[PDB]
Amino acid sequence: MVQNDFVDSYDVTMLLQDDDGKQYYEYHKGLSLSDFEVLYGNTADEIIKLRLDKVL
Amino acid sequence: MVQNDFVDSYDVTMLLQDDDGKQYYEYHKGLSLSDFEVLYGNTADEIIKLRLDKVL
Repeated sequence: MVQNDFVDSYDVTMLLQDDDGKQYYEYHKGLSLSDFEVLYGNTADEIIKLRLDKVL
Repeated sequence: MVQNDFVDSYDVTMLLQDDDGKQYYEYHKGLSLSDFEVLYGNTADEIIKLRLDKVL
């Protein structure tokens, strides 16, 4: 995504696992380190991947 | 045996910015989610990216 539209505040990409073991990816951008701490604390599940990126 | 080639526990890969205005890495294989909280809490600098990845 272009660095003129994806760009406000940090990006958080996370990947977790489900009952079929087939996994679920999502990204969460235009937020901050405190909002990353929400997703990290909300997880309570099979963690597979996690990323954060202070945009631009 | 400790991480020979990623192979132990959680891969953690952070990136923070120096006063020179460029990034430096914090690669840490063989961690856990509690050790990630230590790394994220103790490194304390201008964080630009991070990753966590459960072992292969």
